[PDB]
Amino acid sequence: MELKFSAEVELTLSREVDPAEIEPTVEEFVKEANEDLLQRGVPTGKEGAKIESYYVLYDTIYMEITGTRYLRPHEAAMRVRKRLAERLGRKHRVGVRDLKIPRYEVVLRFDREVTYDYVGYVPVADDVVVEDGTVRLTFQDVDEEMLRRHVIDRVIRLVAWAVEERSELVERVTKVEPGTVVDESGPRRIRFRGDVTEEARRRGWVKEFPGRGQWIYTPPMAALFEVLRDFLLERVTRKLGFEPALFPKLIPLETMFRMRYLHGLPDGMYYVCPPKRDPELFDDFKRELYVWGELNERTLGSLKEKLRDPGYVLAPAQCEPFYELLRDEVVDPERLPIKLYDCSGWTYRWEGGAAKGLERVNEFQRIEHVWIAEPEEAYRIRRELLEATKRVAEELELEWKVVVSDDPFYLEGRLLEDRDIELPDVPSYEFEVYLPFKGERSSEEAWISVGSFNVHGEHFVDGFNVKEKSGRTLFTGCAGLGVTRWVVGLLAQHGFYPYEWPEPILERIDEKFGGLPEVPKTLTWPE
Amino acid sequence: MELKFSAEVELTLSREVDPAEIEPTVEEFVKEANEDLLQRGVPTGKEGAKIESYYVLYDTIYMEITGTRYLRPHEAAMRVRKRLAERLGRKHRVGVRDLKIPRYEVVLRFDREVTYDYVGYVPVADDVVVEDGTVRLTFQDVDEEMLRRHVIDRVIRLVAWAVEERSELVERVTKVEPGTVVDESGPRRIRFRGDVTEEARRRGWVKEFPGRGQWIYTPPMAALFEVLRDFLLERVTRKLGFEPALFPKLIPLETMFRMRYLHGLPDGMYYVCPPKRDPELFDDFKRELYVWGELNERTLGSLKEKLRDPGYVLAPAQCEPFYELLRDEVVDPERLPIKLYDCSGWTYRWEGGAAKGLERVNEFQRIEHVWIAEPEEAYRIRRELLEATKRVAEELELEWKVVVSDDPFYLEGRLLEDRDIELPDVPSYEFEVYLPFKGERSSEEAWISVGSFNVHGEHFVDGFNVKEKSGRTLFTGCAGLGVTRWVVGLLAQHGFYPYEWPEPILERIDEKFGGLPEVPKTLTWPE
RNA sequence: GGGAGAGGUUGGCCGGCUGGUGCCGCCCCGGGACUUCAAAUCCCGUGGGAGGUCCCGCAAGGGAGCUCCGGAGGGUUCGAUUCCCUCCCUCUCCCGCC
RNA sequence: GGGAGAGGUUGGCCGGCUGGUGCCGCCCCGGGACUUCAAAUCCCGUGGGAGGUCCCGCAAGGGAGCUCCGGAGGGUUCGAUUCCCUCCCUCUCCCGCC
Ligand SMILES: Nc1ncnc2c1ncn2[C@@H]1O[C@H](COS(=O)(=O)NC(=O)[C@@H](N)CO)[C@@H](O)[C@H]1O
Ligand SMILES: Nc1ncnc2c1ncn2[C@@H]1O[C@H](COS(=O)(=O)NC(=O)[C@@H](N)CO)[C@@H](O)[C@H]1O
Ligand SMILES: [Pt+2]
Ligand SMILES: [Pt+2]
Ligand SMILES: [Pt+2]
Ligand SMILES: [Pt+2]
Ligand SMILES: [Pt+2]
Ligand SMILES: [Pt+2]
Ligand SMILES: [Pt+2]
Ligand SMILES: [Pt+2]
Ligand SMILES: [Pt+2]
Ligand SMILES: [Pt+2]
Ligand SMILES: [Pt+2]
Ligand SMILES: [Pt+2]
Ligand SMILES: [Pt+2]
Ligand SMILES: [Pt+2]
Ligand SMILES: [Pt+2]
Ligand SMILES: [Pt+2]
Ligand SMILES: [Pt+2]
Ligand SMILES: [Pt+2]
Ligand SMILES: [Pt+2]
Ligand SMILES: [Pt+2]
Ligand SMILES: [Pt+2]
Ligand SMILES: [Pt+2]
Ligand SMILES: [Pt+2]
Ligand SMILES: [Pt+2]
Ligand SMILES: [Pt+2]
Ligand SMILES: [Pt+2]
Ligand SMILES: [Zn+2]
Ligand SMILES: [Zn+2]
Repeated sequence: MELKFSAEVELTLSREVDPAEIEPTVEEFVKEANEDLLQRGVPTGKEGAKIESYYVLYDTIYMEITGTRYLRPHEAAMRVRKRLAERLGRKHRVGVRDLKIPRYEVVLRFDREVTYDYVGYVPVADDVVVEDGTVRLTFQDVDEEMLRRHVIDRVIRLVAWAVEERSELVERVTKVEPGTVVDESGPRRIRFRGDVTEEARRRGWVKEFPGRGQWIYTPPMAALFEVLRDFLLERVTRKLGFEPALFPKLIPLETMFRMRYLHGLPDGMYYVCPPKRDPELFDDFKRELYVWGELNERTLGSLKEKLRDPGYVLAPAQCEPFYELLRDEVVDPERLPIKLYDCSGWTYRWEGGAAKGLERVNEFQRIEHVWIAEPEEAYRIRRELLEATKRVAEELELEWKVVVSDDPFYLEGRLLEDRDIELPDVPSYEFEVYLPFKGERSSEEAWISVGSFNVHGEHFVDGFNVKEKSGRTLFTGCAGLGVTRWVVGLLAQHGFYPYEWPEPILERIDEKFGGLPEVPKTLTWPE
Repeated sequence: MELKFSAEVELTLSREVDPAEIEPTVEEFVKEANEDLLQRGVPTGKEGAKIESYYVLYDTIYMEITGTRYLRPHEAAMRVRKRLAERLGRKHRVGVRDLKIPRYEVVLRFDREVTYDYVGYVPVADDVVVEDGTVRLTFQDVDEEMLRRHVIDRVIRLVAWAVEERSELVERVTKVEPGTVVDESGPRRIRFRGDVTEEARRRGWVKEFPGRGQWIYTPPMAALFEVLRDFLLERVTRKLGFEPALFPKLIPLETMFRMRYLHGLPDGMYYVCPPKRDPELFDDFKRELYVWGELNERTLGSLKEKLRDPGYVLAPAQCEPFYELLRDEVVDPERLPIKLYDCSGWTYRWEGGAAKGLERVNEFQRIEHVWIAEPEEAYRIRRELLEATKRVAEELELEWKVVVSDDPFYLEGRLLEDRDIELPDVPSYEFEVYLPFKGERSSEEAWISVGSFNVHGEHFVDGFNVKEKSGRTLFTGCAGLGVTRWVVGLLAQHGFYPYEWPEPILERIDEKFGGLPEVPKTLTWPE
């Protein structure tokens, strides 16, 4: 892919000028610039920058400057500015007050067939033209900030990526085919065929909440949840010696950005905006509310105006605060490993659609284990964790498989292929549990993931600038257990009649709850 | 306050007309309308509507119609429309195609001195003029929807309220002076003077999280939190027989509206917007992200565009899902009372300011008790709950007071004075705990509220349309314990050295955690 | 089960009429006139539902008035109870099924 | 502690000069010329820091080149090492404090 730049540069002189007196100097400069300055740094076989033309108006000198990857037009402009202004200053007592790039054009010549639909959306350009297997990108009024931040450079990288069809996902990193079953519990005799959501709605173990994806869990359901969770903490989390933590469920949009998670699933998160400072805006709002007496376009639009820009996301990962914890810190193997868990609250995923599954919800509860160590140690914690969980699933008499996770959570986007970092051969494993009411065991939709076990390699260690004293390689990982999910699976397999639930569960129910609590019936509702 | 309406009404005839042929009919109608129709329903001593003038253009008949509270101009317009169109239809073969109110004016004559600053912001009017102790409100282009919804009526109510200076808060409902101490634990000998936030930051029992108002709680802190919470659940919640529930922490803006809570604290909540459906918007976004390589005005603004209108608030009350549960349901005393609690997760309050207190945070943990019963029973649950809590505070060897709560949470706004409903003499009580490091016990800022105990009267029962079979009066109430707060108070009083903590706490720490966990130190951080 | 026919109000699963904002008969209810009483006779209808507004009452509640409803929604028209379209529903017939 | 004075580089807490994009002397480093060797002598300076770009190398890393830095920030000017303002900091003096 040949790549060629052309810029319209404008040098604004300190005062008006009579060009005829100036040109002699510009001509001389330009000629010697093309010969020397704009060939400097260019490798022997290649082309640099040339000032292709110039002209002098009363305020300005206008230049056509062309470039190559070896020397780019604005870098050229930089080399020219300071110099041509010293000459102008010495010869004519005139400087260059400002320098601007009204038009900056880049042409990418392809061997591949290209058309608009191949390219797609091009983020920063004012024009995109595709012709003759060529992409002409034009940028108006280019800031020094764009240039410093290599914004155009990345646009180019993008357009290349978009044309080369790299977007087809077998192109992705994981070494082992997802779906691949590492481990299996053979089938248990099949004890319950009932539909957990429908049955739970029936008996009112959940009542549907007004918001999409959400539910109210009434006491029998909640008692199950409590002990199920407590039993998980006892058998796995606490047994493997993870120490407790309280992590924020409200996560700064910038933490999301550092993780690259924002790049990955921007459409699967909820966004959160806080209120503006000025208390009178809300005095006024309160007034609009009273007068309209409802939420409508007017009041709801007026609400938006009193809000700030979105600065947070309701936490989907559930492990984020941990990288903020280690951020910019330096570790010693005597301080390693670090193993924390958090069971504080609800974790959110926005899925659009019929939200009607109890097995897939927007608001869920999970135990998040999180850890950092040298990578041999790093991968063992995940192994132990898996073995730990397998044993629990057995104690809960559940049918389960462990398979290679289909996609990395923090990998769920692509062009991040831009960096370079050390990654595990198998980033993510899923602990799946069979739900009989969904179909025969062969069917992948009859299994839900009740937990994911991930080694991250160096990914977050890098973005959060976590280092080791020596400089040893550091790895992180997280595992988490959707307890909401484990509950559904327990019901799906063992059914709703409590005396047929697993032993450790009955005991927990009885001791803490004195029997399985009953639905808070009304006359109308439970039905 | 005398009140007088004048409307410019426009009746649009089905076809163009030659007025001279029409006027004879309009004149006749108008004269008889003023005599009969527009005096109907008006009480004997009072004024109705009059059509003060009319004129006929080629498409339209224009009318000046004036009114009083007894008969308002548009009601007049309604009485006129159907009738004048039957006559026009019979005499001229012409109907009234549409009817509009381009200008609708209301004048409120006051005896009180009024100026603009008294009135303040007037929500729906296109003009407000104050002169000669008079407020002229003008509405352009008035929809039938405004009229149906009595929007203007409430504007008037408002402007009256705003002038009558009712806004000064001694005007508020609570019978007993807030601050009033119902009950007290005499001073304990004073065992620790240290500053809990500063000390905790020092030893790294919390690390500061990037977002305003938030923190990471590391294992010793979290272990304390876990057992403290578990001990509360054992001694109060579970002892008084509250049954467990899982309540949504993400609350629909409409639930907020029904509670009247939105009217109350619109500036103390976080707002949440979900993403738009179209997945390509995010394809595009992902692209803008890569190219800019940062969150900035451009990308952050572009993010806003892919978001929907705010439809939720991060739950500040912590009891909201319960009214959604009972909503539109009918209860039987055999089903009463209903007592649930929820310990699911974080509850949010946006306070703007230096967020540096551990005693006042944006993201906190509390146990929420919630209940419904006949009101004698209703108030007992709160009493029991208080007695329950007092005993716990004693077992935790804390200095505590119970005082009349300064403001109702769901009362935190005003003009809701519009309705009529049965309210307790003392809506809210606070359980306050002494923090030595803040000042001498006399100082109210040295006490924080570790819980609030509220009977709501009929307030939510009404707005959520919860009824009883018989029709007996129903009450609700909630209590909640900020466990975050209880932790700070424990430290504030007993200090950071674990062997000097209360007995039931040590035991809980040892059994579950095998000693008090240690800080996950790095080389740099804990410091 | 498939098909065709008849119908559907605002006291009446009453009958009839009507492109003029609904009318006629009969009955029921309520009220009124006539009057020894009774019955007979005659007049009135703001007779059901739904939602606002205003007045009265501490309250339970009472009164005034207005708009909308003709199975439900939509069309035509100046005007639809009336004509046309869609669905709903009752009632009889044919066909097939035992 | 208060006050006043002197100063502050991009090899040198070296000295001097300079409104022309920095220069002079001396020393140090590196490189080069002259040459029996040594020393002497002469020339060169892209000699420190910071950040991009390009090339090379599997890599550790190597090379080319460009922009910015004269205590830190800002002003004037066509041009600031030089002049002016603000803060920082070193060095001496006076005053007061023992
Ligand atoms: N929508 C959902 N409904 C219920 N549980 C869910 C949902 N999304 C995630 N979970 C639970 O959370 C676990 C982790 O989700 S994950 O995307 O696969 N992996 C992660 O988030 C990792 N960061 C570990 O927390 C799942 O295995 C499941 O147990
Ligand atoms: N910003 C905060 N930081 C810490 N705890 C808080 C905060 N806001 C509220 N709480 C806790 O939550 C309790 C209840 O808050 S409240 O406004 O007073 N009352 C309510 O919210 C009631 N609906 C009961 O939940 C407080 O007493 C305190 O224990
Ligand atoms: Pt090339
Ligand atoms: Pt020159
Ligand atoms: Pt071009
Ligand atoms: Pt520039
Ligand atoms: Pt560039
Ligand atoms: Pt640049
Ligand atoms: Pt891809
Ligand atoms: Pt079943
Ligand atoms: Pt309201
Ligand atoms: Pt390794
Ligand atoms: Pt238990
Ligand atoms: Pt009922
Ligand atoms: Pt009046
Ligand atoms: Pt007429
Ligand atoms: Pt007026
Ligand atoms: Pt209208
Ligand atoms: Pt009105
Ligand atoms: Pt209306
Ligand atoms: Pt008020
Ligand atoms: Pt102290
Ligand atoms: Pt990126
Ligand atoms: Pt009562
Ligand atoms: Pt325990
Ligand atoms: Pt260190
Ligand atoms: Pt009205
Ligand atoms: Pt460059
Ligand atoms: Zn995670
Ligand atoms: Zn509450």
